[PDB]
Amino acid sequence: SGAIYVGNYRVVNRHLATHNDWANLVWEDSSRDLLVSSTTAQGCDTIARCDCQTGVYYCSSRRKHYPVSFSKPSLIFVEASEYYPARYQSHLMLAVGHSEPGDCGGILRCQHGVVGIVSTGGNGLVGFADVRDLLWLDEE
Ligand SMILES: Cn1nc(C(=O)NCCc2ccc(S(C)(=O)=O)cc2)c2ccccc21
Ligand SMILES: [Zn+2]
Repeated sequence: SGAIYVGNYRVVNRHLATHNDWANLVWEDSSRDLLVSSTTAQGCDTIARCDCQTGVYYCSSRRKHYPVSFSKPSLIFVEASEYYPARYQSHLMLAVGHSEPGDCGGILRCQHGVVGIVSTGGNGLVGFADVRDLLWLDEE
């Protein structure tokens, strides 16, 4: 679990969004595993605006933050896991690292701020849903 709190927005994994998130929906895209809802209180996170390929991510299944190199956001075939079937996911970045389903929502960050959130994993890779192209998170 986990979310990004930027301005009056809450960014979560679409597959983990709550009824309150859907009832206060700003934007969602199933192909990216992202959902954005509106909040009453403002948040403290800053979104990175950059093309970094190195950063640090939080892994809840290890209680640890790990430094990683990751690929640029791409359309990737995600293999079937125990709870979800094989499917294509867009704006996804991959790194070599540990992840389990419950790690989704952990932040990946670079020197410029939040890059994305853990969204996929398996075969020793962790995938992050990018948020750096969502420029509107910075206003209104
Ligand atoms: C980190 N990590 N995550 C997963 C995982 O299954 N994520 C769900 C991926 C997912 C995205 C979008 C939808 S949608 C919006 O199309 O319904 C459903 C599912 C995973 C598995 C195995 C090891 C690691 C893992
Ligand atoms: Zn950066």
